[PDB]
Parts: sequence; structure tokens; C-alpha cells
Amino acid sequence: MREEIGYVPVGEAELYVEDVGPVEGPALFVLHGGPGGNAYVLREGLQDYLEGFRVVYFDQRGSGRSLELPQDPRLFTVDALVEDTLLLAEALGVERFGLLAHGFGAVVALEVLRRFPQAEGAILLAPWVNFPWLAARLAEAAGLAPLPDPEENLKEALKREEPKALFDRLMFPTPRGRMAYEWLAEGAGILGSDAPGLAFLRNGLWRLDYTPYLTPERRPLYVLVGERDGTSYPYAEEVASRLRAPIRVLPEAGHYLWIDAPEAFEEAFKEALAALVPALRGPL
Repeated sequence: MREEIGYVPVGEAELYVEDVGPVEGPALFVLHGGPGGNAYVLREGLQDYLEGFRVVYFDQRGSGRSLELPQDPRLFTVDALVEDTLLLAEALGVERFGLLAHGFGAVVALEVLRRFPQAEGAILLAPWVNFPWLAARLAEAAGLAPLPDPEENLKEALKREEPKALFDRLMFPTPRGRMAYEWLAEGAGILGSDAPGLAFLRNGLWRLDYTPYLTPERRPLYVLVGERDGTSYPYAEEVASRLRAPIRVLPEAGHYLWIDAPEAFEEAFKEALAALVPALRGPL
């Protein structure tokens, strides 16, 4: 199998890239979440279903295995993440491509679609689009009545419990899914910079509600989410209905929905991939 791993210069940043599969095959770019995450776990979960695609897994600017950026919070914006995706595609000589996104990756994917007709479609896994809503859920998970101010909800939640404890509850319906995730993640031995997350926080990420920018998308778009992903569901219903995208909600699955429900995920993901070519297979 073809696999080309390296650092690809994109102008403001150098990205860790894993360019996998037939070079002339149909291309998909993978947008991980966070912000400040990486594509390691995501690749391990998706790659078995993606043979015969050219899949470009990458870590976003300054994040995960990518090259550390200068101390400058202005480098960390949605626009920069979007533009990086296109610059990466051009560096690799890919003209048209689909998108696979997870969590916060969804906002980046939707902005790539909106701005760039080169993007041919997307599968949004566990999309995050409404951060005030997520902050309300964290505060709720900590036993608090949500306040109107989302950054105050976050601050008050984090006074009661550590972020990892709260996110773990939202993300992982079973201890066994969580432990499988942690063993896999820690096994990668990736030391991700704190800088991307801190900069997005400072730039007002928790005030970002992308909801109003969601409108019906002509291109093929699918939403897959875990019923028990407290970071995405049930808000993902709003995402799907505004985009007029099919949604599949997997029972008993959290944020890493392919870990919690491998069989149900395989079925839903294969359906989503097939739907990316409606000229051949037809619509939904």
C-alpha cells in the first residue's frame, strides 16, 4: 500500500501529513477535532473502510505531530485551518477532494465546503458547531444550572471538576471504550503543543456558535453521531436538519463511535461513503 509520510510546508506552518492509498484514487482529507488534537486515533478507526481512496491524514498547524508554531495567537483561527487544507491539497497536487471530519473538524470542513468548490462532499462525525451549547453541557455534567455566558459556564464547571473528567463522561458511555481510547492514544506517544488550544480559547472559541451559517448543501453531506456522545448529540440533529443531510445516530456510542459500536459504525460509514457519489449510486 502506498504511504508517504512527511512534513509539508504550507506557508505559515509545516504539517505532519500521512498521504495514504493510490495516488490517482479519489481523494479525502481528514480533519481532526480539538482544536489542538491530532489524526492518530482517527486514522486507526477509519482506515479499514478507506482502501481505494487516497486519504490525507494530517495534524493541523502547530498541533500534535506538526511543527511547533511561534508564540502568536493570531495564527490560530478557523480561517487559517480552512486555508491550510486547500494549501495542503495544492502542495500534494490534488484538485478535487471530499472531507472526513470529527468534532471541531466539522466547522473547518463546513467552511472549506462553503468557500471552496474543489471540496466535493463531506462526512461529519460527531460534529461540534455550537460551543455555547457544549459549555452548557459541561456545566450540566458538573451539576450546575447553565448560565447565559458560555465562558462562565466553562469556568464554573472547571472549578468543580477537571476538564478530562467532564469530557470523559460526555464522550465515553463505557469505561471499556474510554480505556481502549486511552491505551491507543497514549501508545502513539504524541506530545501535542498546548498552544493551539490556548490560542483558540483566548480568541473566543467558546463563544462560537456556527449554527446560523448552516444552510442546505447541494453537495453530498452525511452526519454520523453516537446517541451517547454528550459533546455532539442531540445538537447534531440541528446540524443535519439545517444542512438537509441524512443523519445516522448509533445506539450506545459516544464520541469515538467506531470504538463503542464497531459493527453499527461500519454499516453507517460505508453507507455515507457510497453516498458521496450520487451520480453513480443515487441520492438520499
